[PDB]
Formats: sequence, C-alpha cells, structure tokens
Amino acid sequence: GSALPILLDCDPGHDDAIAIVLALASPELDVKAITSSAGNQTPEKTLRNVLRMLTLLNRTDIPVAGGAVKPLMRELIIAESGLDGPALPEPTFAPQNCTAVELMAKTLRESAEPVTIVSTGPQTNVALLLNSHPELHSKIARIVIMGGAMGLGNWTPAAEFNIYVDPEAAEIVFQSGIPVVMAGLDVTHKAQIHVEDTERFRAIGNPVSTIVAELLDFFLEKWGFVGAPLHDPCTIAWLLKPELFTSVERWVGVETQGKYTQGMTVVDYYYLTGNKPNATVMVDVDRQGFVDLLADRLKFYA
Amino acid sequence: GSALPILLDCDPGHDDAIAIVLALASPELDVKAITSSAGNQTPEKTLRNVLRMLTLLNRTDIPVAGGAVKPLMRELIIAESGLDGPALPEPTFAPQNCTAVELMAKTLRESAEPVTIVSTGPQTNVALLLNSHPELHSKIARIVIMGGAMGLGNWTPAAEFNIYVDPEAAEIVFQSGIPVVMAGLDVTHKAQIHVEDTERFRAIGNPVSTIVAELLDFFLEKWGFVGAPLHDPCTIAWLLKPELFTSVERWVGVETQGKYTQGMTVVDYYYLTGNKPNATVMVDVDRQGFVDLLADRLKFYA
Amino acid sequence: GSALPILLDCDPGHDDAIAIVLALASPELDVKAITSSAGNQTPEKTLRNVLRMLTLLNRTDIPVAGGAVKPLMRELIIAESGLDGPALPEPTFAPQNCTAVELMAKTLRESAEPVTIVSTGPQTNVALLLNSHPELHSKIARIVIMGGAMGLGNWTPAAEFNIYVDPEAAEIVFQSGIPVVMAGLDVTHKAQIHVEDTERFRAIGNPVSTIVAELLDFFLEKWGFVGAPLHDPCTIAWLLKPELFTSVERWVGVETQGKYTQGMTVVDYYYLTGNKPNATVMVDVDRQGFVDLLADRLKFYA
Amino acid sequence: GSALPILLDCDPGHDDAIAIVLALASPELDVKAITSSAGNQTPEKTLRNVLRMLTLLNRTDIPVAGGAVKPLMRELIIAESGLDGPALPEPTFAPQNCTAVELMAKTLRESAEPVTIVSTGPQTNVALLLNSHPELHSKIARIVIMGGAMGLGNWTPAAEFNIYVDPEAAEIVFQSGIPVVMAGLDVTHKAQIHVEDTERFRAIGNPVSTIVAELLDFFLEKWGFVGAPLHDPCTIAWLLKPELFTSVERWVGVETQGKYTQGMTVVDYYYLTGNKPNATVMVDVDRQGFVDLLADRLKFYA
Ligand SMILES: OC[C@H]1O[C@@H](O)[C@H](O)[C@@H]1O
Ligand SMILES: OC[C@H]1O[C@@H](O)[C@H](O)[C@@H]1O
Ligand SMILES: OC[C@H]1O[C@@H](O)[C@H](O)[C@@H]1O
Ligand SMILES: OC[C@H]1O[C@@H](O)[C@H](O)[C@@H]1O
Ligand SMILES: [Ca+2]
Ligand SMILES: [Ca+2]
Ligand SMILES: [Ca+2]
Ligand SMILES: [Ca+2]
Repeated sequence: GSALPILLDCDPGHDDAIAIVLALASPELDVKAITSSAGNQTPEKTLRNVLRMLTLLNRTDIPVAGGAVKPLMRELIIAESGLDGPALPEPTFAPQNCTAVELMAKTLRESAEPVTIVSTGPQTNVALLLNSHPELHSKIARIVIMGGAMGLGNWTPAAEFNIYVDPEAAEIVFQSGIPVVMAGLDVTHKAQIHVEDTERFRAIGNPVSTIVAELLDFFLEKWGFVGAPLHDPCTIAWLLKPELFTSVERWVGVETQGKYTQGMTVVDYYYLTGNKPNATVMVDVDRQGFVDLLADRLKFYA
Repeated sequence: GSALPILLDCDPGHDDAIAIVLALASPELDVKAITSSAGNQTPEKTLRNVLRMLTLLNRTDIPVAGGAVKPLMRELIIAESGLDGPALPEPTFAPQNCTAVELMAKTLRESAEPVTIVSTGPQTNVALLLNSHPELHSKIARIVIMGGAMGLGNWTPAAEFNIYVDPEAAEIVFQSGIPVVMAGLDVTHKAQIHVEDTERFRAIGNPVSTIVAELLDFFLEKWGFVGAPLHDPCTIAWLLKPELFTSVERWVGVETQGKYTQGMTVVDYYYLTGNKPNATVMVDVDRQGFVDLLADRLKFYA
Repeated sequence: GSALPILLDCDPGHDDAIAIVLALASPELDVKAITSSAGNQTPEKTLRNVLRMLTLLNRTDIPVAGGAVKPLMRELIIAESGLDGPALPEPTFAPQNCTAVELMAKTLRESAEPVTIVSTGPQTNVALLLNSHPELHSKIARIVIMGGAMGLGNWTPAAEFNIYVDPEAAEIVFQSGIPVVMAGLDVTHKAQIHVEDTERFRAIGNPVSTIVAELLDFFLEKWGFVGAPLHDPCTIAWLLKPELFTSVERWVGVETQGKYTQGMTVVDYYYLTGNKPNATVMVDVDRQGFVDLLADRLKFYA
Repeated sequence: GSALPILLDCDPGHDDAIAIVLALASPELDVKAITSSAGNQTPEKTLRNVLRMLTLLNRTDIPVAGGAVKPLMRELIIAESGLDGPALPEPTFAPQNCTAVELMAKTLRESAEPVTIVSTGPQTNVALLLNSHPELHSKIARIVIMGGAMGLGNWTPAAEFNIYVDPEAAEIVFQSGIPVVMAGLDVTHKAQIHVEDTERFRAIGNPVSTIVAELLDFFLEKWGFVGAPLHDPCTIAWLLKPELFTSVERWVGVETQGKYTQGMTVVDYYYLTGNKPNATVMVDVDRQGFVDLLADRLKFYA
C-alpha cells in the first residue's frame, strides 16, 4: 500500500543532505515535497542545495520550494556553498513557482491522511504554516525536529543553532498543540560517526555512499567527541526505527526574551512545573545501530 | 482611470464597520478584498461582521476571507456579536474558500501596481503575509494601521489594544522595511464624534447613515472625552484627505519582552536613538474636518 | 451598490476595441476580466491588443489572460497589428500567468452572483469553459455573442466570420443550456457608422474619442452600406439599452458538417422545426440611438 | 531513481479497473493522478469506481478528480454500478476539489519531465486538456489510448465504443501533434482471457487477484471469442513490455461527419493518402505473454 507521507523542510547543510539520502532510500516513507529554510546558509544556497541533492539522487519528481528568507522577528545569521567537499551536479530541474508554505499547504490539503513534517533547520517555515493554516492542523500527524538541547548549547552557552536562529518560530511549533518530537543535542552528540564508520560507508562502493562519505570527510576536517555528530538524520532514523532511541515526553518551552538564554529549549525533565508535556524528547541512541541503519540503507543506491 | 487599490484587514468592531462604510463611499479607492482579524471578537464573529456589512452596503462583489484564529505567539484576548446596536442583515454571500493571507497574496500577485494595506485590528494577518511572501514586498505600497500610542495606552498603562493583542505581529510590520503609517491613540482620541455629530449623520437620512448613527449610539451608551473616539476610520480618512492630519516620520519599536510594557509602541519623537525613522505617526487631526468628511461621504448612500 | 459583473472575451480587432471602450465608460457594468481569442489576428496579437487598449484607458486593474491559440478542431484562419490606424501605447502591464479559461473559471468561482459572458470573437474559449466546468454553469447568467447571421454571411456565402473560424465551439455554446443572446449580421449590418458620426465622435474632443474615430477611419478606408457596420459594440449596447434593439427568441443550430454551409447559424425564425428556442436573436436596432449611446458614453473620457 | 510519470484517465468499467490494478503493481510507473471520464457509466459512477479501486488497493495517496460530465458536442450514451460482480469497499477518501483537466494541468505544470497520458475511456478530458493548455503540450510525452478499430467496430458497424461516445474529442487527440499510441480492437480482441486464465489468477491467492478474477467472471457471464477481450490493460501492458506487441505507425483520422461512419478510426494502413503518420497502432499481441504479465504482476499484492 501507500507509505508514510512526509514533508521535509531543511537547510542543507551536510547533515540535512545525508538526511535526504536516508529518507529517499527508505520505501516506508513517501517524501511529498522538500522545502528549504535559511540557517546553515542563505536561502538561495539552501534551495540550490536541495535541488542538487535531488538531482544527484535522480528524484527530480519530488517537488521543491524555497522558503522564508529570514527569521520571523530577527535578522538571519548563518553557520562557501553550504555543501562543500564533494563535486555535486548542477540542478537539472526547477523549484516550484510557489513558496515553501504554499507547497506544504497544498500537500496537506491534497492529502487523504495526516502528514508528518520533518524540519531540520530553523522552524521558520513550519511556524508560518501553523499560524497561517489553522484549518490544516488536523492534517499534521506530528512535527519531528532536529533542534534544541536539554543540556548545553552548541551556538551560545544555552542554545542550539537551529532554535537560536529563530526562537519565536520554534516556540510557535512547541505551543501549537500538534505532537512534537525533538532530536536535540542530547541525542545528536551521541550519534557520532567515527572515521571507521565513514570508511565503512565508502566501502559500500556506490556513487551515493561515496558522496555521503565525502560530506562526512569535509565536516570533520573542546567537545570531546570521538567522531562527528550527525544531527539531522536522527529525525529520519527515529521515524524508521524508534527502537534505536530512548525518548521521554516532557514539557518544553523555548526562551525568546532572556538576556543570556535566548533560543534555549527549557525541558521540564523532573516535573518541576505544572505544565503538561508537549514534546517527545530523544535522550539516547544506540549509536552502532544508527550507523548500521545508515550503512544498510545506503545499499539502496547500488 | 483606475482608483487606488487597497486591501482592508479588520476586526469589526463598530469603528472597523464605519471604516468599511467610508471606504466604500469613496471612488478614489478600489477595495480589492476585505479580510478579518481576531481581536474585537472571535474570528468567526469578525468574519460574519465583514459579510453583514458588505451585504448591507450591496458590495457582495468584494471578496472576503477569514484570517488567523489567534495571535502569532499568544492566546487570543477579545474586547455579544461585536457589532451590537443596529439590526443588520444576515449575509447573502459566502467568504472565499481560502485564508486571509491567501487572498491578500493573490491580490498582490494579480496586481499591476503596488497595493496599499489598511489594517485596523491586530496585525496578525499582515505579519503572516510579510514573513511568508518576501517576493511580494515590492507589491506593497505601504501599510496604514490603526494601533499604538505615543502616549498612554487604552488597554494596559503603556499599550493600545490592537498592538497588545499581538505585539510580535506589530513588531514584524514595523521591522518590515515597507512604509508604515500609524493612526495611534494620539490622533484617534482627538477624532471624537460628539452627540451633535451623530445627530448630523442621522439627519443625512439614508439607511446607511442611520446604521452608522446607531453604531455610534450604542458604543457611547476618566478619559475626559467630549465624544467617543472614532479610531479605525482615521486610516481611510488619512488616505482620502491627508491634509486633515499632522504626521511626523519617526522610529517606532514595538515592545514584546517587557514586564510592564508589552505591546507599547515606543516612538523616538525627540531623536534620542540612532534609529532611522520607519513610520509616519499621525499626531493631530482637524476634528471638524474629519466629521465633515464622514458626513459628506455618507451622502453616497442616498 | 455593485454593478453587473461581466467577462469579456474578444479578438481586437477595431470593433472589439471600441466595445472595450464602451464597456469601460459604463458604470452599470463591472468588467471582471478581459480574455483574448484568436480570429481577427494571431493569439499573440489579440492579447497584445487587449493590453494596449487597457493601457490607453488607464484600466490596468482589469486582469487579462491569453486564450486558446487555435480553433477546437480546425486550423486558425485570420481576418499588420490587428488594430492599425491610431498610434497606441505599448502595454504598461502584464497578462495574468494563467489561461483565459483559468481566468474565467476563477472569476465564476469567486463570484457571489451569476456573471454575464460577452464574447465577440470566435467562441473557442467560451466553449472550453462550458465543457471543462459543468459545475460553474449555474454561475453564468447568459452568454452575449457577436456572431452569426440569420441571413447571408460575410465570410462565406452562408457563414459569418466568428462562427466560421470555430463552428464546433459556437455549436457548443448554443447547445449549452445557458441563455444565449446573438448580435448577428442581421443587426450589425444595420449598426452603421456614417462619416458624419465619426466626425461627431472626433468633435467630442478627448484622447479616447479621437482614438475611436481613428479606428473607425482606418477600417472604412457590393454590400451597399452607407457607413461601416460596427459589430462588437452591439453586444455591450444591448446590455446597456436593450430598448434600442428588436430581439426574438428562436432555435439556432450551428452547421458543422455541411459541404457548402459550415459555420452557418441556422435560425428557425418561422417555427418550422419542433425545436425549443435556445437563443435571443437581435434583428433590428435604432441606429441613431446606437450612435447617440456611443457619443454620450465617450464623454466619460473627458 | 524516479519512475515513468503517468496520468491515467478512465471510466471504470471492469477492464479500466484491471488496468489500475496492473499499473499500481508496476514500480516502473509512477501514477501521478487518476481522473474519471464518462462512458461506461455516468460521471458520478466512474468517479466512485476510481475511488473504490484505490481504496481496495490501499493507494489513497494518488489524487483523484472527476472529469467532464458529457461528450464535447454530443449527449452521453453509456455502456448498475459499472463494476458489478465483486463486493468492493466504500471509498475511505475524497476526490480532489478540482476538475480532471485541472488536476492533469497541475500535474503537467509541476512535473520536471514529460508525462505520459493513458486514457481508456472516451477522450473528452484529454481533448479539453489539449485545447485549453497549448502551453503544456511540451510536457506531454505521448498519449496512449484504448479505443478505435482498424477493422470492424464493437458499438456500431464501423466504430468502437470509446471513440463513438466522443468522436470530436478523439479527433482532437489524433490532430494534436503529440505522439499517440492506439490499442484498438485489432489488438484487444486478440487479448482474450480464457476461463483457464481466470482460474490461474484466482490460484494466485491474494485478495486483489481474487477481485480481478471476480471482475473477469462477471463480464463473461457472434464474435467467435474463446475468452473475453481485456481491452484497457493493453495500454499499461504496452508501456511495461512493448515487445509483447506488434505496432505500426500510420495516419489515423477520426470520422465525425459521416451518415454511417461516425466514430470510425480510419487507418491508412496501405499508404493510400499523402498523410504523414500521427499514431502508433497496435495490431498484434502475444496473448500468453500478456496473460503471463498480468499473473506475474498480481503477485505484487501477496
Ligand atoms: O546544531 C545542529 C544543526 O546545525 C546545522 O549545522 C545542522 O544542519 C543541524 O541541523
Ligand atoms: O484601541 C482601538 C481599537 O480597539 C477596537 O475596539 C477598535 O476597533 C480599534 O481598532
Ligand atoms: O464578422 C464580424 C466579426 O469580424 C471581426 O472582424 C469583427 O471583430 C467582428 O467580431
Ligand atoms: O470498447 C472497449 C471499451 O469499452 C468499455 O466497456 C471498456 O472499458 C473499453 O475501454
Ligand atoms: Ca540542518
Ligand atoms: Ca478595529
Ligand atoms: Ca471581434
Ligand atoms: Ca474503459
């Protein structure tokens, strides 16, 4: 029958690109559209990068649209192409002549079943969709994000990059009443790709496994990591094999006003507030299992 | 030739309704659509009220769409129909099968010239349009709002109602780079309709002038007002006869974080900041001239 | 209140252009869109001509779309710009990024009341609308055409030009079950503009009355006419002042198969068939009254 | 990579339904939409039948739209549900809120590559698409029809049913300049399913192979057939395995005017006219190979 319908919103970005690769190697998922957010790079670059990845993967049938050019209430800060390392093809196809929100809305309207949204850059497009289309909330099964940290941030002391870029958009997502699943730094810093794992991917032997290895190569070349955290593919991996993860439901609030804490995801892990949980927070992963999943799925491109 | 194209976004609301009446009596203006915001009443009620007013005025040709159901990042607070007083007709037509933002976007796309947006409730729809359609900013001539106060607020000590309902949306408007014109309480509290003026409107003698009088009657039945301030029609009046007003260009910022000041419009009247002006702020009005304008235009419905 | 909503489909064409002028000088009518058919000239030229006329008339607010590039089942035959004579402005605006049928459909969907279609070239676009949008038939009040002849044709012995170009499309219109009103050659050959009438239009003295005179000049420079028949404006004139015309309801069939009669409108004037009437056929006009109407309306452009 | 994109337009109809089954069991094909034509049954029934088949097959992700309610220029004639025999599920999903032509156009616009149209009922929707969207012809790779007969007809002496229902639409398709491939009665009368073949399908053992057998059962219960011709699946079979067929390129004209020959496909097999070929005409099939293909593909539903 039909697969699980998903909308992927992202800002490639090496790990976003690997998330695309993993999703497209997974027949359990039906990627309905890919839209670009601005974060890792400027909106022109993230859009171009989605197109190049879909060109590489011979999935020009998936509609693409460029999203918001900046955060809701803040100027854009960025992380020279945004996908440096491998030689990638020029796009062989054009994005749709609409915005990301328009393409997401069209998908939700057209759909006969609730759609899962996966957003692995700043939450700007997702927030705009939620606020502008209250009539389509019933068509959203859940929103699976890469962003936030119960613990320390990777951009400012308290904040992870994606949330920091657009804290207001993230807060809108968490306040929306739609189930939210969060792959924060607590899980992604455990999802490390060691040099031996990149070697393993390279040894798979096909052009896509090679490109994935090259993407991983370039990024790697105080945190105390053995290998590089591979953040965005944790969202897709969780959809495919949730048994690889430990996840808890807690209340999460995004700080938008603090002097020293803008963009922090405040997670009420110990039930200190009266707040009902609004998110599933990933807190652990079987790292070898995660690597095994990526390696197995890369055989799709043989 | 063609008139000045406008998009009217509002939350009727007695003064919003009078603003509709004034706009539709003015051949210099071409009202392209009317959309409803939530503020004065719930979104179902403000939508119904737009429809009832257009039914009354025999302008069922103007497309109508309901907007956002709540503020961007806040729960809705409201000011039992929202237009109490006169007996109004049930709607004879349906709203468009799209959202307010969709209808605004379609208008801007279709337009051969920049369109003036007039927004007299909370700025929620306008902000969603600005953020979701960066490609359409060049199609927006200016945004004329009723909201804010250089001086004291009418809802909280520092904040006027429309801005207070959605401070984030108002801030997005003021930060947008599109010319903004503000009819705040500084001007609207001067735009008082005295009992003698309502008598004058009633003496015009047609069904619409009568309804306007009834709307004014009901609202009237510490501020030190002689008559009731008629806020929202100041936006339309400024478009028709700017010579009735004194306006200055200053920097305006909307407070979104303060303990005691959320929703305040902070106006740098005395050039104390380094900030370049982003708004035209109305600070005075020829009150009798404003009343004369309304009375003259009401003859349209003879 | 609101005016009579119309969709104008045409192939300018000097008389089509004069029909546009007359319609836009008439506040009783609300021209919702103008679309171009191919007939008098190629589809690129008729589209350009609509745009030039709307530019001249300062009505760039009326949306324009190009229609079908050829007849349904036949190659295009045409009557070097298609509006030769006057110097006309280059367009200052673009057509909509949709087809004529799409623009007509959007209009009908958006409308709160049945819309009158006026089609003064071949019926190609109208037929495509009727067949492709059966759900919108209830939104069409009537279809007013310029085309056909109860008597002799002006293109082949039995056929008038517009019907001859696309007989199948015309037959679809007449078979549609929507009220059809026909300004055929029986009426239009009586609607002659004499040299003295063109002088009168020229003496009105404004740039548009001058252009109309120039259009009439050029066309004029066996039929036994005193002046040139002004065909297409008879449709608009009938909407404005039906009392200027004598019209009868009869059955009309369009010949699509005959050896010698393709494109003939067969009118059962004497009730010789069992067929129920499907059209209002204009058979007479008060010519001076028609000229008076045009001259009076041209004062609009003073 | 991505599969071959197709638009399926059909009027189920037992063989149309089997064509849907075959297409959805074939990963080489990406069915972008299914639209309904009127022919075998009324338009309400063919639409319902598409929905029931997609419900059965768990492919509610494929968008569906109802098409034209009657032939272009003729009243509808039909072949009590239109899919009698098996118990089928009620639809679990709704058709799109647009017409067939609108859905086809949207698909063609959105597509990054030319799309193959397969039409197995009357050509009404396809013709409307071709005439109304000349700008999208370059997005149509080819049109594969079931219809016509080089030899004798199955509805009137000279005409096959699908062409007879709408000869004008078929003629528009053949005149369009887009490559046309025709599975006429010459091939479909050879594509017979014997009782032993239905037994074989039934022995495959899954719910879908069972339903296919039931559909074949009911239809069977002067022509000189051993088994029932299975017409519409020949189009899909030709796309999957053209080596099963013998096909020739010849000129084909559809008769629309004849006294005794309306709806005939006139095939210039012996090059007697000066006309350049406009169609690929299927003239032979490896019947056992065709049955083998259906049986192999039915294993998809195990
Ligand atoms: O902080 C993690 C995020 O930063 C970006 O660099 C990655 O794409 C990821 O989504
Ligand atoms: O505070 C003024 C605003 O409050 C509302 O009651 C009016 O409609 C006006 O827009
Ligand atoms: O035959 C009359 C028609 O021919 C065209 O030349 C005119 O525009 C008119 O519509
Ligand atoms: O004549 C063959 C056609 O008739 C219909 O009954 C079938 O579905 C097929 O498409
Ligand atoms: Ca990312
Ligand atoms: Ca208001
Ligand atoms: Ca004409
Ligand atoms: Ca069929």
